[PDB]
Amino acid sequence: AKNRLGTKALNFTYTLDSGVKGTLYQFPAEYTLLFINNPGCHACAEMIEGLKASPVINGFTAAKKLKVLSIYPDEELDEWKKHRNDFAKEWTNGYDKELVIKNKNLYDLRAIPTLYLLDKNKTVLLKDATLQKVEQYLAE
Repeated sequence: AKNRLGTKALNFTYTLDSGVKGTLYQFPAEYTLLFINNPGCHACAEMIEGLKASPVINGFTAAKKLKVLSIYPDEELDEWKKHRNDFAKEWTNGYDKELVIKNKNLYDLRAIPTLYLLDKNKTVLLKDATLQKVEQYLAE
């Protein structure tokens, strides 16, 4: 259902810098914050900084309830490899090796960077949310 609220987000395979493979559906977390990024941009840098600074998100990450899964869906692997240490080490930072998200239109990429907040089953709690909307939801 194209990642609409209250439906299961679409699965995909990510590859880490180490070459390890995993999927969204295999990723364990009470809350997954899916962060679709192309770190070749200014809005992305500020979203990284915002996620690192956020009191609310930091409380949830420290309590082991929320995990950030960053996913790069585009072709510039060398540049992603260039920007990979921009991400917090604690986050799970991967790329879409096969370009499945793009080629199968699994997620709307027009306005990257984009956040989805997912529950333990990968049901969409927030679709294409701002950081402040994620904070508001979690502070409830």
